[PDB]
Amino acid sequence: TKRVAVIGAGPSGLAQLRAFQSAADQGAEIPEIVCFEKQANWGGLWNYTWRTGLDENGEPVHCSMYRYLWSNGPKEGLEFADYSFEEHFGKQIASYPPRAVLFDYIEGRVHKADVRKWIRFNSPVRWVSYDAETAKFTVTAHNHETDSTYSEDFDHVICASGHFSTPNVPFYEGFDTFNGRIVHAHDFRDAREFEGKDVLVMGASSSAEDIGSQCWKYGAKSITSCYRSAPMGYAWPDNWEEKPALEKLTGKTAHFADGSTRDVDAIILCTGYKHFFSFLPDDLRLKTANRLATADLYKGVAYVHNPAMFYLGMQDQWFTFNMFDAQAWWVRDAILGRITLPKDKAAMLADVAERETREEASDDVKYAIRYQADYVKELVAETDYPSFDIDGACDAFFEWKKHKAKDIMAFRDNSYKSVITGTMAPVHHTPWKEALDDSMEAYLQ
Amino acid sequence: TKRVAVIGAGPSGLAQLRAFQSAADQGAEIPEIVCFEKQANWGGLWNYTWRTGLDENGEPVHCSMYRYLWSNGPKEGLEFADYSFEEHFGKQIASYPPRAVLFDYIEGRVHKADVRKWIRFNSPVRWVSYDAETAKFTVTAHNHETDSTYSEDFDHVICASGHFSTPNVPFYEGFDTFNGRIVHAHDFRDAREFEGKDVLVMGASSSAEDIGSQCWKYGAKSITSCYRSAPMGYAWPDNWEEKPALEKLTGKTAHFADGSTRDVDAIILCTGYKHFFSFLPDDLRLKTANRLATADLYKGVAYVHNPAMFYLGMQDQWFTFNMFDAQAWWVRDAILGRITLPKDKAAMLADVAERETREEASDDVKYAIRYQADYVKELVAETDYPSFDIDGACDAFFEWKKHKAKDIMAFRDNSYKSVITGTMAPVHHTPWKEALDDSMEAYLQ
Ligand SMILES: Cc1cc2nc3c(=O)[nH]c(=O)nc-3n(C[C@H](O)[C@H](O)[C@H](O)COP(=O)(O)OP(=O)(O)OC[C@H]3O[C@@H](n4cnc5c(N)ncnc54)[C@H](O)[C@@H]3O)c2cc1C
Ligand SMILES: Cc1cc2nc3c(=O)[nH]c(=O)nc-3n(C[C@H](O)[C@H](O)[C@H](O)COP(=O)(O)OP(=O)(O)OC[C@H]3O[C@@H](n4cnc5c(N)ncnc54)[C@H](O)[C@@H]3O)c2cc1C
Ligand SMILES: NC(=O)c1ccc[n+]([C@@H]2O[C@H](COP(=O)([O-])OP(=O)(O)OC[C@H]3O[C@@H](n4cnc5c(N)ncnc54)[C@H](OP(=O)(O)O)[C@@H]3O)[C@@H](O)[C@H]2O)c1
Ligand SMILES: NC(=O)c1ccc[n+]([C@@H]2O[C@H](COP(=O)([O-])OP(=O)(O)OC[C@H]3O[C@@H](n4cnc5c(N)ncnc54)[C@H](OP(=O)(O)O)[C@@H]3O)[C@@H](O)[C@H]2O)c1
Repeated sequence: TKRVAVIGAGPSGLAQLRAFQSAADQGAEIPEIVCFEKQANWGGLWNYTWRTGLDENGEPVHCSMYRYLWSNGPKEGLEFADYSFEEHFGKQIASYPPRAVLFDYIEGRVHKADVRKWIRFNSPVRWVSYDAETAKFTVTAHNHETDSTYSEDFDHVICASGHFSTPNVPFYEGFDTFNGRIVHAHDFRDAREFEGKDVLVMGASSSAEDIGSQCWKYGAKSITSCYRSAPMGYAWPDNWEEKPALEKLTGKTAHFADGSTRDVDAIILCTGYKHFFSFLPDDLRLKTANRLATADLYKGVAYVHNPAMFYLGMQDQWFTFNMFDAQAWWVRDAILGRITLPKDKAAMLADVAERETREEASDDVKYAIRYQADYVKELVAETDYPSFDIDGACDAFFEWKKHKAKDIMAFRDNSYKSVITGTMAPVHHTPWKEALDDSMEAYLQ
Repeated sequence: TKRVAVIGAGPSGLAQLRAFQSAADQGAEIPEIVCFEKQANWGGLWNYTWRTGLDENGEPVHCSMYRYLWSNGPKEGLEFADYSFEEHFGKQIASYPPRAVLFDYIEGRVHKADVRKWIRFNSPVRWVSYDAETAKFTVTAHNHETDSTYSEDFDHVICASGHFSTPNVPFYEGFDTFNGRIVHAHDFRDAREFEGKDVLVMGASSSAEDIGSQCWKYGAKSITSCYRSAPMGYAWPDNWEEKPALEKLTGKTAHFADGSTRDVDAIILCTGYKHFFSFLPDDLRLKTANRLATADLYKGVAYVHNPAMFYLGMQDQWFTFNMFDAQAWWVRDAILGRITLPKDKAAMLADVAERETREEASDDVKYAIRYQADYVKELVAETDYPSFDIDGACDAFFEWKKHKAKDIMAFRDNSYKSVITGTMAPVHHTPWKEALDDSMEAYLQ
């Protein structure tokens, strides 16, 4: 029987397993599926750990999430089309669940799917090579439970290893002598650490917004965020100042591009991540910027230089969970033969070029959201993934953007229409800034 | 011609290059040598970086050294037999030089040797395999300068990748909810961070002693160190208490095995390291405890299951630099044919078993130092490495041990006789406790 290797059991890899199990139930023959996961459990970025740097096994820590993290977008825009929030929880919950609650939801679906038996945990992939003579990938993996490395052959490899875990960590003059903490978002864990401190947050994207907000919520004396392109531009609280580019540090004094200076106690580098695959040779290794049209991926999933290799979730993300589903169903269908890939590499490269050109046609945020919605629509049309109201999910993101513009610190105190019923989610029992307790127990009451 | 791969350009790898260059100068034909180094420069652990976790390229940070680090033992006991301190700096320096000074000394020797041209920097090794049919090792390496992975064939591989860089990081109840910093020694950089703080130092070996001392020197409010075996036992300062095993944390309250408690602000795990090779398959991968008799290494260097593979510096270390030299000369001679390895695997295994039994015969510290001295003596007798006064080196370590027992905080305010001239080194211009400045400049005046 044909064999498929899935690298990673985060939301993407899990979606891939769910896709195959769903086809098997229909009566389709499916390949053998082996999912390799470095961590001790599934969940990907959502599987929280206090650990930073290297894990208990000596492997790079994957987790980039922190304490107090809540859903940063409306949940209504990431609902699985085949497994609703209502089905999982029974009842209606608010629109921005804490990490532990979304983790439960992710896990609930694959528990029902009975796909855990396909996963090997504590088993980082070390290497993948392809031999055209045999038409097989050789996957080398290390099993930390037995301290033994082995290799096995597969007809396909689906890489779902993430791209928000290997940090971009710039050096600025003074970083090495600064008497204070300098920590990348990747290693950030507990906002309580900076209570009563002046925090400098470098960056102007998703992580800067949220980590700055966590530090603010948990009692930072002040937040100073700095940008090198467009400011975030929100109406910040009184103790939050947005400055232009950092130039250098002299002692604990930060110098900015407009000539202004500020003393800071700690620096959090919210400077993003790189696509990094420590386990791939040149001929298989995806090289791309983080954006909505990923380089060298036909239909955003099939590797143009070897289309028997696929990648999931390698785009930057407005949509998340149901985009990964759409991708996983598509990749599944390509492997099963329900979809046939072009034999013309020129055609695959042109597909990517079209996507890049279309992404770049406008820099408008609503255009970007709609662009990715269009991508999900495109993939869903080409498989049996249950169609869902993508326009409705789109409107949720539009409303979410409006809410953040109005009150950046209170945007999580809002509800959105379910794409299934059209009904507004309930108000949560506690305002975000006062909801210091993380637990799922406290959230669900 | 024959080819040798050296993995790592720390003191061990550097000693290996120097060994081969020395033989070439004698008129011996030598193999091609390729040294792969993950970092941007040589020096191994001594090559300091402010970075922790993953480096700028996304690879695990090798550095385990910190600011304010000074030589841990007498320099007279680690002097190269073929390159004295005098020949280098010219003058006579004190006996405990700061990191930056020793780095310069290390650098000095290999600069003179003209071996840098054999080294590829920013080039972590990804994998090594051996094929018996071809009798070749295939080394796969990633060049971060070009973002390109390649592979090449070698007749020998010499692994000098260190074993004090992948940390042992235990979990204790309360670690994940502790409102304070928890950092393994590997990630410890600036003692100033803990000024005015109550610090818990877990451990009772080299790292606990020195990191605890740095925290003390740089103004920690108090140090509580904890042991699970033998206490360190020194006469500690007034604000330093040694406790038995940590049981758990409840909030910031540490509970110990004797029923006592102590509130702490930060925890530094000085809990040691594992031997960890992310780039080796089972049939080549050394598995061993950290000790003086390393498992599965004939003569402490030749891998018993494939003796064309060698390992340097995998022992725990009383002796350092001149032991690595002795090892490197020995491995060189095996490769050149000046030494012939046994064709009897049982004999190689018996060699290791003898070393283990002899190490275990006594737990006395002086016995342990003499044991490794005997190892260096053994290796040096079997090559043309110049013979030096090993007994004198022993006496230096013995004096060092006694100074530490007398005053653990001031042992660095001592001098020792040169192993070449028998002249007591001059006293430094500032007592250790007062010598806050790191610079080599401040040290040398
Ligand atoms: C800080 C942060 C907050 C976020 N918040 C939200 C949010 O609120 N809502 C939302 O919808 N999205 C959020 N995201 C987006 C996130 O990317 C997706 O939710 C989702 O986690 C991506 O799923 P994935 O499976 O593609 O990747 P990941 O979740 O990164 O999972 C990849 C998996 O691959 C494994 N892996 C990696 N290397 C190897 C190897 N060599 N061998 C084996 N396994 C390996 C990892 O251990 C991991 O389990 C957030 C992202 C970040 C960084
Ligand atoms: C905290 C600390 C303090 C110490 N203080 C002293 C002291 O005062 N005096 C003393 O004599 N000794 C000291 N030591 C001992 C130290 O082990 C030796 O001085 C020496 O650094 C060991 O040299 P090495 O080359 O064997 O290993 P390392 O110094 O660890 O160097 C190994 C090299 O291999 C490289 N490498 C690792 N993996 C890869 C890969 N996959 N591909 C390519 N390259 C790789 C690393 O980047 C590194 O350059 C200390 C050790 C520690 C941990
Ligand atoms: N954290 C979340 O809430 C969350 C949730 C889900 C998904 N994600 C995804 O994660 C992706 C990454 O989010 P992110 O905020 O972590 O990273 P990011 O989007 O790449 O943003 C990095 C920020 O740091 C700045 N920066 C980068 N390098 C810098 C340097 N050397 N000096 C100064 N500033 C620098 C960037 O500015 P320039 O624009 O000038 O480069 C940008 O403002 C997002 O696109 C988002 O999809 C995030
Ligand atoms: N020059 C220096 O200052 C320096 C500094 C660091 C390292 N080194 C070199 O590298 C070696 C390592 O030194 P090291 O101190 O870093 O490591 P180490 O010698 O392995 O010591 C580890 C210490 O932590 C304790 N420990 C380990 N696991 C623990 C756990 N789960 N819970 C509680 N305690 C735990 C150990 O106790 P047990 O004994 O009970 O296991 C031991 O006391 C040394 O032999 C030396 O060669 C040198």
